[PDB]
Amino acid sequence: RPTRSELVDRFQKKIRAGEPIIGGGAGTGLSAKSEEAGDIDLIVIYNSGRYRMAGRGSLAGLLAYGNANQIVVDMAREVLPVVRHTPVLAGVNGTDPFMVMSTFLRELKEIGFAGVQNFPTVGLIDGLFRQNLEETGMSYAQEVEMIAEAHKLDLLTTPYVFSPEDAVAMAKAGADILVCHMGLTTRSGKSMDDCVSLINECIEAARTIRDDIIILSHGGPIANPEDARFILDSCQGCHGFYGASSMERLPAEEAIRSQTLAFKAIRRQ
Amino acid sequence: RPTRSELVDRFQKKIRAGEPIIGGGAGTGLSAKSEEAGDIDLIVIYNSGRYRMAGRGSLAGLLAYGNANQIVVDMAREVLPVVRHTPVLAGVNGTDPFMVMSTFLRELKEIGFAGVQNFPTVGLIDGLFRQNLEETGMSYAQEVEMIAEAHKLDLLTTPYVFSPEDAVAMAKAGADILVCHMGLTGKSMDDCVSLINECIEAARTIRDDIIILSHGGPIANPEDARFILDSCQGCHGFYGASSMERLPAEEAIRSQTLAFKAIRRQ
Amino acid sequence: KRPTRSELVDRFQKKIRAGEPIIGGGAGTGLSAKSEEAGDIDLIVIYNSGRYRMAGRGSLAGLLAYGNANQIVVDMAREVLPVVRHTPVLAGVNGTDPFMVMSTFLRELKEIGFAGVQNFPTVGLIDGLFRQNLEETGMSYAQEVEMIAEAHKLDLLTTPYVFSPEDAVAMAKAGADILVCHMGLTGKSMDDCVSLINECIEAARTIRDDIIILSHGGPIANPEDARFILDSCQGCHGFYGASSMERLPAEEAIRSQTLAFKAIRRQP
Amino acid sequence: RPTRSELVDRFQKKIRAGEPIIGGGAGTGLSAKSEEAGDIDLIVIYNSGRYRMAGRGSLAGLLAYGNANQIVVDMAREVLPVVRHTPVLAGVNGTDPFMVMSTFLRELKEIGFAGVQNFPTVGLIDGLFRQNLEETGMSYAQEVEMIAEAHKLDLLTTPYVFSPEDAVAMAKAGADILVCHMGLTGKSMDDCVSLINECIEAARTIRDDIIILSHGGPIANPEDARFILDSCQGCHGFYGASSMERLPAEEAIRSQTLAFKAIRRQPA
Amino acid sequence: RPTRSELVDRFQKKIRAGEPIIGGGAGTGLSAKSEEAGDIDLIVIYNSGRYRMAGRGSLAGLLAYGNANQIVVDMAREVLPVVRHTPVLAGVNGTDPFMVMSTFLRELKEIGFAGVQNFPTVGLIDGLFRQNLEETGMSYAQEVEMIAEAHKLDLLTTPYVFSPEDAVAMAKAGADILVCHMGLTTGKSMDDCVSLINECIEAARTIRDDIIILSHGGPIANPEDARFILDSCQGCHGFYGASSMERLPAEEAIRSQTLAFKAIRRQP
Amino acid sequence: RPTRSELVDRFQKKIRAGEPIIGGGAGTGLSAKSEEAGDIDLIVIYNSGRYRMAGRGSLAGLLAYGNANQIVVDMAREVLPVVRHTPVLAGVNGTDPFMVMSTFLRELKEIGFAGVQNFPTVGLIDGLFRQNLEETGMSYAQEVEMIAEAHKLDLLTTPYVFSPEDAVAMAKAGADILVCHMGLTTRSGKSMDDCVSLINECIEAARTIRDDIIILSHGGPIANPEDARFILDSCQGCHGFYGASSMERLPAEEAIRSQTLAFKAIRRQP
Ligand SMILES: [Cl-]
Ligand SMILES: [Cl-]
Ligand SMILES: [Cl-]
Ligand SMILES: [Cl-]
Ligand SMILES: [Cl-]
Ligand SMILES: [Cl-]
Repeated sequence: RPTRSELVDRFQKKIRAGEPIIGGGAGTGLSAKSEEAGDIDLIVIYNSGRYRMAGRGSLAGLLAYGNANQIVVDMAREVLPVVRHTPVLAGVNGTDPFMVMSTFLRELKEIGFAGVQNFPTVGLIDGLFRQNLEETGMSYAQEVEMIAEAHKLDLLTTPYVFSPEDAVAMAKAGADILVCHMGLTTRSGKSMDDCVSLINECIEAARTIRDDIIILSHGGPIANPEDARFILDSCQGCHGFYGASSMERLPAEEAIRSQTLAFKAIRRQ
Repeated sequence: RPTRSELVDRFQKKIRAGEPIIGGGAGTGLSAKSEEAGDIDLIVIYNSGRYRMAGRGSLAGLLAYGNANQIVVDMAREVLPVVRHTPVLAGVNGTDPFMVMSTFLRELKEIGFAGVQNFPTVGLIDGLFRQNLEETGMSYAQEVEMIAEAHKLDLLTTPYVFSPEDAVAMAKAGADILVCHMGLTGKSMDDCVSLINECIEAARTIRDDIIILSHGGPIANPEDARFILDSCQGCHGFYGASSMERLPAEEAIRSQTLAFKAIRRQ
Repeated sequence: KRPTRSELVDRFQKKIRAGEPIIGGGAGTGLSAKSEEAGDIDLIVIYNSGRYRMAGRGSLAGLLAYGNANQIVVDMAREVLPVVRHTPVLAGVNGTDPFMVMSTFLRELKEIGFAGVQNFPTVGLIDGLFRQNLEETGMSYAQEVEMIAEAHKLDLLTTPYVFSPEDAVAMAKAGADILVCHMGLTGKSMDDCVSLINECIEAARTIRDDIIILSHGGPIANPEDARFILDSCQGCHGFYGASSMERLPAEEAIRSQTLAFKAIRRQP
Repeated sequence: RPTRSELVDRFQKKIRAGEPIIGGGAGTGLSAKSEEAGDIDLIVIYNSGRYRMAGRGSLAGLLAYGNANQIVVDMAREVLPVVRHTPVLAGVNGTDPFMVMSTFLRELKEIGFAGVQNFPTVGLIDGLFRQNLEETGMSYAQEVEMIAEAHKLDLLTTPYVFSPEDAVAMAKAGADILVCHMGLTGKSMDDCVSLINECIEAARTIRDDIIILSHGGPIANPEDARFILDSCQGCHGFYGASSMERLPAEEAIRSQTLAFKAIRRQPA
Repeated sequence: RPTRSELVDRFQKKIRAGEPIIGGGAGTGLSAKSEEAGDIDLIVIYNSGRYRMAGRGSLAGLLAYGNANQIVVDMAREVLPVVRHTPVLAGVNGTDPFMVMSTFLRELKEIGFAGVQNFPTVGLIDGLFRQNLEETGMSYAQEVEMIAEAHKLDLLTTPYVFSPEDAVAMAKAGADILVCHMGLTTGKSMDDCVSLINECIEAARTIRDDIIILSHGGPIANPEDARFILDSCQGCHGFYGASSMERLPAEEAIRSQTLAFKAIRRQP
Repeated sequence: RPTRSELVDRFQKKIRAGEPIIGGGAGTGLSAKSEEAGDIDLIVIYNSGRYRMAGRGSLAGLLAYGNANQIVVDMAREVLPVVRHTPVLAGVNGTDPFMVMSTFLRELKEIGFAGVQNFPTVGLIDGLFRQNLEETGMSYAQEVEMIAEAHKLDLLTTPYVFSPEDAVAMAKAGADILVCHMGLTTRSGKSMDDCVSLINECIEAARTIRDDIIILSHGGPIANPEDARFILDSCQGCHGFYGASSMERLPAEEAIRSQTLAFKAIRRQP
């Protein structure tokens, strides 16, 4: 059972060899197993993965359709056993008012997760609704604290950050990896130029605290291996990419559909 | 909500147009959704689908790892809402000692299922163990009785049959579609042609209008299914679960993962 | 015989004609509901945010991934329905729930003994790009409108929150009996509220002239404020309170009583 | 998090200042939070609290309507996170034949409860029915044993006692506080004074420094508690539950509802 | 599937033939199955049966160790499928404050129960505690109302009665069978039972001449005791047994079998 | 609370004194309590116990009517608190794809079980169905691994074996007791002669790994004490008997039926 330090050494080794760190979301055990088979560097499981693999939108994991934290424990039964040599992280809902994080994080460690991520995250929420949440005890600060406690438990931490300010707070928390989240994936949101600017801004910020933080990109217009490649070319300090919808949903969806059509096409002589 | 008779017309019209009826298993909402996008004729959900998509073996669905009938109800929540114009059937564990068929089949229909299939089925089990089950109250006969009650409740019924005897028993229960299960993936392709034909001849002694699908054994792919259509004139299609959702999903996620892992800075 | 939807509407219209305001209440516990009925409230609505406010958490906890809202409302029915003897109790339904079959769940709620439904939790409370993304990916207010339309076909009393003239039209066309004009988290100025409520009233009226209109939210915090809205918004017939009805009164009373017991002293 | 001894010292310091110890029952997180907002000295949660805040009777917590010990674990997530500087105790059903008492108490400590009380308690049950319970393994002695075990785990213990004999057993068990229980909030005030004084005298035969609170029967309000303080020299406070949260919340929600129903718009 | 009317006919026919009606409590599927094998006339299932078959005391079913009404529903799947031609009744907790009686009785009928009995019953509770329960909405009168509503749904009803007053109340409710409950088995003297049962028969006859009357409880522990009562109480038509029917036989048989296996020795 | 070593020493002391070890299945708390009342040597609880006590067939515990591993945890509450001085073992479904053995076995130990047994077991399954299960991640060898791990946690292990090969595997895993399982209890199954041969072969196979391993008989036509005694007579290294259907189901069934008849037989006097 590798330590956090060993995992961070594993990654920084690949980074020095010019190899990207790719993390993936798994919503089913088959997803997890297939991602391991493609030599994925780390796998994360959250409620959104389930909902995604149910054919629903990713943002379904942020709303009142189920308890995120209880769903992730339930999903562990499906996923952990079929993954044999790849670290699996738990998406933790850090603002859960009915969870004691310290206890829950220990529980996740004993279940077998290598680490955690803050997901669902209020960082995806904007507007006056976001402001009210921050004002009434459902703030990103609480996610930051959750990451800090996880770090103190020697769990790997790969938190989503949406700004330099977030990048700092999570650096100071002891985050091993920062996933710069650009927004929901797939001309609605951020330009590719905006992503470049923000990601570089977060890199410079992160580094004010610590020069050896690993920084990966996720979301908005970064939708496919070529988009991920453009970020690696554009942002020097960025060394990889986290994908969930890109990794498991769209591929499966295409393949199942193509296969169905193929059977449907056969005719008798 | 289309009636059973409407669904049977739809299928019999496609058969007369020379089109195969293809049925599919969905272990996830995404599976069902993508099978509908591929214009599948019907979708069936059951525990084994869920376990396949968890990356376990199909037969995990037959063992003491969960209650099949409770799982299919839970899966209804994930699948039924994302399927818009395709009938969805419930795999029902007919030997369940703690179920009341009547009340349960009535529940599945209220929930929105278009029909039922006998799965998990003791018909996959063989040997002394199968004989012990048959003798101690867990018989395929009970799965036949379940399909009969389903029929009396005007549910579409697409049961698995394993022999001419099964095919007859199920034909009499009022089965709309007989899926000839060639069993454990083994039978040679030729053995399958001969047994499927025997079941068709058996079915046809009860009534001439029953729809017959193939599944299982070496029938792994579209050209295998085609081969059975060519060899068994009374056979009108194919049902696939593992072939439809598992191997395609598996291979696509792996390849996608590798494409992400293979990117390099310029 | 429990009253029919028509009979409740008749009951409310009769009070409106007498110049009595219609007061709707949120109940998060059975004691809340019972106490509201004791104060002659006209209707009671129960949902997760009620439970959570009575657990001392923020209202908006009911909108996030801390539980399944639609399961919780069903769980709450045994706490409330039995202690409410002659007042309609409605269920907040989460209309965008992807794992709900709408028609069967509404039918369930009717069989359980609910008189009606409201759309809560609601995406109407959500703004910005996040709302736009939700709207674009299957979690639209339009789904809540459809939920209400189906509830209406089942002859459930419907009392949806609306946040705009657009919402008011959509819900009015769905067959809403009562529109609750929600001004945001209990923000908008009082003048802003007068304007928007009047706009919602106008919007509802382009569809049907007999819809019952209640205010809620934003700065409308107390009887005086509700009355101001009544004076200012002639087509408004009342008020829906949740936080103002159960949380604040309970909080202040329990604090006071604790202090009262602590202040006791032996004679000496 | 303060230790058992740190809490007892705190109480004795108050007592030396001539200030009574007020204990409160809480059935919801809002109740707990409001009790802490009034600087209550300790909070105790259990099923009867939940049930009273659901509008039902206190004695509902004693019968086959739920599993007490599971309920109190469930209530922990509602109450513990919103209480910041007040000890919270768990009512434990000490005769529960499916609980392993030592494991359960351990779990409660780990969860973050400061201590325990024997509730539900068979001490409220009398007559032949009680005799049968005592003879068939549902005895008050098992509740005494549970408090003994709780005390060995350094949990604060605040048991109900119904007689001087109960007072000695719990004193001998290591109880920190004895709550003299006079019945459902029956006995006259004078009867209560004699019984409490009998319990104080019996407890004192074991330890001089045990804290004694009154609860129940005709002790309904602060004036009543005061009377007991005046009448019972060795008594140093009061535990309230029904009087602390149900009656206050009830009356407050009713009045607020009436205030809203009383509003009248200006003439048209 | 037999109607209530048909079962009562079936029973009266046996009575006219001089056969006693024997009812049994079943706490497991095997119990029910074995009781049918022995030509039991009816089977009633409830929490205490489960709990006795778990090795606990009968009175565990009355206290806060679980929800009785939820348990009877969970037991249905264990029992109903293995009973092929005997009526199975549900013990309903009639004072359950979280139960909606009309919908719950309807649920039970759908599931396939032939009838109901009031169990757990507050009739086993005495003293001031029972007076308190009676005064705060957990009264035998509610159990009477539950049986009345069950009779309206054409469920067979076999209530426990503890007095001539109970016998009249339940007779007027439409009870098909009154079970005269003498208290906890293995209390009342045998003579006290004869008198009370004769009083209940007399009281029931004031309402109707064709009610079926069974004995249960107290010293009525075995076939001989049951026969004594038949001989001593003319209007008594049989016996209901729960602890005597399943628990004691199973206990003794299992212990004997264990010793029989242990007794074996290798032979040279 | 006794250590595994103390339990083994206790059993071995009986054996040395010429007395058989008797193990029993309990599906209810009353059963467990009644078996302890007869000074049974050990008790094992699992879904098939519960299901037999619900009037269903033993093999119902193998099929998709429930999660065996969840059920045995649920049963603990019913049984552990009423057994005061007898080891109680948990049946563990070793091929459960959604269980992590290590953490589950720690839980069971912590919950208060003295040990474990492989039940439900694929050993009861034959034919091509069995072969398929073995080939697709549901093999008896996973049951062996579970026992190996339980042993490493110092849990008492009392697995079922169905062959000499099974006996060797379990012996190497550190099994304290092997239960030679002859098939479903009670013309259909193995003859007594077949049972004698198979048990004697397992005994010798096991003893080549560990001379002092404890061996009990179960199943097939070994239905009553005389049958169990016959096996003692015929299988010299067999030290006792594990009964489940025979220990609780049959005795209770018959006693409840006889009691019911006894009440139905009463009549008023002439
Ligand atoms: Cl409000
Ligand atoms: Cl609200
Ligand atoms: Cl009080
Ligand atoms: Cl009895
Ligand atoms: Cl069997
Ligand atoms: Cl046996």
